[PDB]
Amino acid sequence: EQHVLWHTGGKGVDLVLNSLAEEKLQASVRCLATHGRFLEIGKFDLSQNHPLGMAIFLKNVTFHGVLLDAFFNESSADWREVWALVQ
Amino acid sequence: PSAAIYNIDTSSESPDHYLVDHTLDGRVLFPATGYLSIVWKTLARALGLGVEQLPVVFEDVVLHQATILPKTGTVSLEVRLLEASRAFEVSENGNLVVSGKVYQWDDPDPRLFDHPESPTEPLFLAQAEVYKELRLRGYDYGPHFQGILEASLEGDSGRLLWKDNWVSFMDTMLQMSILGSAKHGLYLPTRVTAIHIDPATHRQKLYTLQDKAQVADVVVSRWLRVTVAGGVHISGLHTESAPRRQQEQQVPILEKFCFTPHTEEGCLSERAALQEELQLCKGLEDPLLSGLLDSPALKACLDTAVENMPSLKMKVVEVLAGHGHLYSRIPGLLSPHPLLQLSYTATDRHPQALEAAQAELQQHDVAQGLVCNSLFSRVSLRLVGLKKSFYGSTLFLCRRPTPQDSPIFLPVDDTSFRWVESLKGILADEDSSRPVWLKAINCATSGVVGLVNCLRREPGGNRLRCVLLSNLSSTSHVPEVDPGSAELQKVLQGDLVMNVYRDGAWGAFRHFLLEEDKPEEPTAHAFVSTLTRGDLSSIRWVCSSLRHAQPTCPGAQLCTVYYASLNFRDIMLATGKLSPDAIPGKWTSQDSLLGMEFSGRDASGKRVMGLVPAKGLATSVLLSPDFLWDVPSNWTLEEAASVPVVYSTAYYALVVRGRVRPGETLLIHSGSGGVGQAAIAIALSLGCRVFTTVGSAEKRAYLQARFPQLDSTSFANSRDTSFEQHVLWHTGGKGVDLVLNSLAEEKLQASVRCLATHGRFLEIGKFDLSQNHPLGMAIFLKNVTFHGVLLDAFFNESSADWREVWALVQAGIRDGVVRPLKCTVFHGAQVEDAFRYMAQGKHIGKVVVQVLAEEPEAVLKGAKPKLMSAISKTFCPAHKSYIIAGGLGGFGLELAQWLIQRGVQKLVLTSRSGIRTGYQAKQVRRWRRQGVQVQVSTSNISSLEGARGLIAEAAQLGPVGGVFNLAVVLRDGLLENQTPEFFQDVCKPKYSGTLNLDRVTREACPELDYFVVFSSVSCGRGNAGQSNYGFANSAMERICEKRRHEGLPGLAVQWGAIGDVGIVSGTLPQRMASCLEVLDLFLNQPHMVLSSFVLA
Amino acid sequence: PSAAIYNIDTSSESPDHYLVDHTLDGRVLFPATGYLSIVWKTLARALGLGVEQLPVVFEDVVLHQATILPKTGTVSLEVRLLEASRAF
Repeated sequence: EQHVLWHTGGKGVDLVLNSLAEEKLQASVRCLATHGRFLEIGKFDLSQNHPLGMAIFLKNVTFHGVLLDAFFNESSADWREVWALVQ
Repeated sequence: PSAAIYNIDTSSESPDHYLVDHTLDGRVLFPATGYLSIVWKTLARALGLGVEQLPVVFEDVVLHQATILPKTGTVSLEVRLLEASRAFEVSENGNLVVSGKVYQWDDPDPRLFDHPESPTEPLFLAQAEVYKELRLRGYDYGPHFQGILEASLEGDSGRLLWKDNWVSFMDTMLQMSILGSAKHGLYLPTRVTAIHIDPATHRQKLYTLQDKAQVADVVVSRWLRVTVAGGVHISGLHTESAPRRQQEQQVPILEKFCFTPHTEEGCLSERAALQEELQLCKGLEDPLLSGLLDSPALKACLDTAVENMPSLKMKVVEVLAGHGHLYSRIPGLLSPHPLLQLSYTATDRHPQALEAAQAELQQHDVAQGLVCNSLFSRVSLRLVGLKKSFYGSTLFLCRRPTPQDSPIFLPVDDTSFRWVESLKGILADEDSSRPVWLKAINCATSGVVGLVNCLRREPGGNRLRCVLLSNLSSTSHVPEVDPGSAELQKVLQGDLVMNVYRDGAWGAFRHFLLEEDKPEEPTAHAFVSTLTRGDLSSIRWVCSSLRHAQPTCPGAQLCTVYYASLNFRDIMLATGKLSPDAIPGKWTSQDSLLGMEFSGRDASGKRVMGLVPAKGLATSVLLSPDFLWDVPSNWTLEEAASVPVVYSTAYYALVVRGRVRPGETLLIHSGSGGVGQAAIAIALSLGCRVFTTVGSAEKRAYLQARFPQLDSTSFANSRDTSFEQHVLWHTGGKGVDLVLNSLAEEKLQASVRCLATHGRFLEIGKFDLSQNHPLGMAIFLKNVTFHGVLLDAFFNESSADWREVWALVQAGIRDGVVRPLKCTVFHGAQVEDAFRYMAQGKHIGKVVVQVLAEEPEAVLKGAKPKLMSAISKTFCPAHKSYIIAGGLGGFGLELAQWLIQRGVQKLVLTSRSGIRTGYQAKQVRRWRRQGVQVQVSTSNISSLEGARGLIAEAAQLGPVGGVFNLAVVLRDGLLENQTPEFFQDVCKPKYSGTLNLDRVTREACPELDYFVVFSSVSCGRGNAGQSNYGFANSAMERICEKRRHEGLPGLAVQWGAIGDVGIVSGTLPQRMASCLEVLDLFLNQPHMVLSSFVLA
Repeated sequence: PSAAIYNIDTSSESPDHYLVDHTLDGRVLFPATGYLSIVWKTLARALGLGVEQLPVVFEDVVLHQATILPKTGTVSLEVRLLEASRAF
C-alpha cells in the first residue's frame, strides 16, 4: 500500500486484481484511485460475509465480484465473447 | 463491574483541569483523543498492567457525538469492552459516542515509527504565528494544548512538546495534520483507521533542548496519509467540517464623522410625513410636535456638551419631566460614548406626573422641583447653537459662563514642529489657569483636531489646551477668511473646544452621526446567496463578479439566463446541512454556490440550455461550450430548464455505467422524482420490465397517467421494505438485473437483497455512503457488480466520458426519448417562496425560477439582461494592479487576502524590510501558487522619488486601480511633558507618504477608483499617550475630505481595537472576519470618513 | 455483574436434560437456537421483564464455533451485551 501510494504520487491505481485474504483486502481497496475498479477473485473473505466500508464509493468506484464458474450453466452470450477474446 | 465509569471535572482543583483549554468554537469540547486515553486506561486495568507498559492498537475508531463540558458540573462516561469480540464502546446517557476496536499489540516493531521520506529553506513557522493562524481559522486553543513548538512552511514537518500528557500530545499531532491542509472553516475528526502506540519507543525517541525541555519530531505525509511522531502512529484520519456557532459576539458600533455647523437653519426638510402633516394641520407625543427631537441635531449638541464636560463625569437634570418625554432618549444617545459616567435626574414641578416608573428604572433617577424647545441677554447667557426648521420650532442651547484671562496664542501652523517645545513650556507650569489657543492658519491640512483631542485628556494641563482655530476651506481658493482681534472675539466669547471654519460657516466636527442599512444598485449581473447561513429569509439578490471581468476565453462563453432549476443540493446548502467545501472545485472564495442548470440565450442569441457545477442561479453564467445543448423548436425554455442534470445523471447511470440491454428487469426507487422519471423513460424506450417504488397514491396515479406502459404490478411502496417481497414474488424469486437506489439505511440492504445473478447495483445516494456504513461482501458470490455513481466528477477532468454522456443526451433529444418534466414557476422576486416550497416534499417534477420572461422571437441577438436592483458588492478587474502601503504585516496580509479573494491578480506590497517572518513567506508562496503575481518593494513612501518609482513599478504590471495606506510608526507612550520635535517628526510616514500618494495619483493615475487609508479611534475620541498619532490621523482624514471634494475617490476608516493579529480607550478587540465584513460594507458607502469599534 | 454466565448440564436430573437429543453426527452439539434463548433471557433480565412479556428482535446473527456437550462434565457460556451499541 505504501509502495504504490508513494510511486504513484498519492493517486493510486486504476484496477486491482485482488486474490489476497483479510487485512490485505482493506489495504488493496485503500490503494484505489478515483474511477477505480476493484476486481475480487478470492472466495474466503467473500464466503465469510466480512464487512466493507461504503465510504469508498464516494470516489466514484466500481466493485466487481468475478466468478468464472457461472458460465458453465447459462449465459453463453458472454462466454462467446470470452472465447473470441482468448482465440 | 465490567463498565468502567470516568468522571470529568473541569474545576480549578481537578486533575483534569487542563481540558478547559479545548475551546474549538465558543464551547469546551472533550478532545477526540481523550476517548482513546480512557479506553487505553480501561484496557490496561482489565489486563492488570500499567498504561506505560501496554503497547496498544486501535482500529476503525468512529465518533458519533460531541461531548460538551459544562463549566459548573460533571459528566460521566461509561466504557465497556468485549475482549472476545475485540471491541469497545463509550456512552454517556446510554447514548453511543465512540465505537471501534482495541487490543494489545503484543509485538511492537520500532520500524513502524521511522519517518517517511518527503517528496521534496531557512524560513520556518514559529509557535505564535502558528496559533495565530489557527485562531484565524477558528481554533481557540489554550496554553495547555499549545504544544506545537516549530512548524514548517507547508506544514509537513515540525517539533512537538512533551508534557507527560498523551491527550495533549495526540491533540497536537492532529493539529499538525490539519494545519497544512488549506480548507475554510473548522474541521473535526470523525473517523480514524488505525492508531499505534509504543511507549518504550516513545521514550527512546525523545531528546532534550538547551531550554531543558523534552520534544519530539513530527512529520505529516499526505501521499501516504500517515502522521507519525515519537511513539504514536495515526493512519487514515478523516475529518468533516462543522457549522459555525454564529455567536456574533462582535456587534460593531458604526458611525460617520461629519462637520456640523452650529447654526442649522431650515433643517428637518425633505421629509415625507411632516410635509403632508403641515398642510393637514393648516387645513384643520406627535411626530409634528417632536420633529427635531428625533433628528440627529440633538445628538450633535449632546456630543458637544460631553466634549465640553471638564471631566468624564456629567450630571444631567430634567426639568418639567411630566409633559415632555426626552428622558427616554437622552440616556440611550449617550451609550455609544465609552467611559462616560452619567447621572440623570428627572424633576417635575407636579409630583402627580411621571407615572412611567418602569421607564425611569432604566438607569435614571427621579426628583421634584441647558436645552429648551431678547430674554437670553437678561439672564446674561451665551447662545451656542440654534436649530430652526419648517416646524417653526426652535432648539436653543446656552453654555456655562466661566471667567478666565490671559489667552495664550501659539502658532501651530508650521513645519519641523518647533512649536512643540513652546507648547510644552506653556503647559509646563501647573498653576497657569489660563486658556491655551492653538492656531492653524496657512495650512488647512492640519491634524490639530486629533492633537487637541488627545492632549485634552493628558494628565496635567488637561484643561490648559482649550480650543483650536482651524480654517479648513476645502475649495480651490474659492472662499476667503482671515483671523484677527475682531474675528477672535466671536470665537473667544464662546469657550468651545472645537472651532472650525469650513468654506463660509463656523462649526465643529461630529463623530456622533449613525449609519444606515444596506445599499442597493441597479445592475445587469447578479446572483442569489444566503447572507446568514442556515436562514431562508436572508436570501437576496447580490451583485456578481461577472460585470467587471468578462474575459470570455476560448474555452468559455457568457450566456444570459432566463430560467434556473433548483436541486436538493441547493436546499442542503441554503439550510446549512451541507458545507460549501463539499462542492467539488476551486471554491476557496466564499461566494454563492446555488444552482446546477439553466436555460437561456448565448452571445449570438441562440436558444440554449446547459449544465454548470455551481452558481446556476444568476442573471448570467460563464461556462464552457461543451456543457451546452440546443433547445428544439417544439420546446419552450420553461420546461427546457428541467432536462440537463436529470437526464444526464440517468443516462450516465444506466447506459454508460450500468450498460443496460433491451429486455431486462429494473427497480427504480422513488419513481416520482426527476431521476426516477428519466430512468423510467429510458428503460421503457429500451423495452424493459420496470418496478418502481412510490411514496403515495397520487404519485402512483400521476406515474400511470404519464407512462401508459406500466401496469398495477409495477408499483410498490417506498416508505417501508415491502418492495422486497413484492419484487421477489412478481419475479419468481429471481430478482431484478439493475437497481437504481436513492434510499437510506435499512432500505439499501433490502434493495441489495433484491439483486439477481449478474446484477448491477447503482448507488446514487450520499448519506449512507458518507457515514461509511458496512456492507456484507457475501453478495458478491452472485457475480454482482456494485457501482458508485457521482456526476460531480465530470466538472473537473475526464472529459472523454462527458463527451459520451453529451452525445447520448443529444441523441435522446433528437428522438422522443427525452421528455421535459412538469415544472412549477416562481418569479425572480420570490426565490424564498420557491425554496420554502421545495423544502417540503409535496411537489411533483421540478421547481424552476423565472429570472426573465422568454421573448416570442427565436434568435434575439444582443439580449442584454434587464436591469435589476441587487445588494452592492466590491469586485476588481483582473487587468489592473493594486498597491498596499505597509501591508506586509498584521492587517495588511488579511486585507491582501481579502482583495485576492475578490478577484485581484496584481499586488504590490511595500515594507521597510523584506519578508522576515515565516507567516509572510507562507502567504506569499500560497498567493503565487494561485497564479497571482505579487511583488514586494522596498521603495519608501515619504519621498517623492520613492512614491514615483513605486507607482511606475505598479504600472509596469498593469493599470493602477487602488492604493491602500497601512504604514504606521508608533512612538507611543509619549506624554506631552516628554514629547520632542524629533519623535513627532518621525511619527509622520503616513503624512508625507499620503501627500506624495495624492500628488502622484493626481499626476499619472487616471484609472484609479480606490483610495483607502486606515485611521484610529484616537483621532476622534482621543487617547492619553497617542497625541502625535491622533495628529497624523486627523489630517490624514482632512486630505481624504479634500480629495473627495475634488471628485477623486477617497476614504478614511477609523478602526478600534483589532484582534487576531497581536483593550484601548475602553474598546474590545474586533475579530478579523467582522473587520473585513464592515470594510466591505464601508467601501460602497458615499461618505468620506467612517468609524467602527466594539463597545466594552 | 454485566456478564451473565450459564451452566449447561446434560445430567439425568438437570433441567437441561433434553439437550441430549441433539446428536447431529455422533456428537451432542448445543442447538443454534439455544444461544438465542440464553441471549433473550439475559436481555429480559437486564430489562427487568419476563421472557414471555418481551417481544424481541435479532439481527445479523453470526455463528463462529461449534460447542460440544460432554456427557460427564459442564460447560459455561458467558453472554455480554452492549445496550447503547445494541449488540451481544
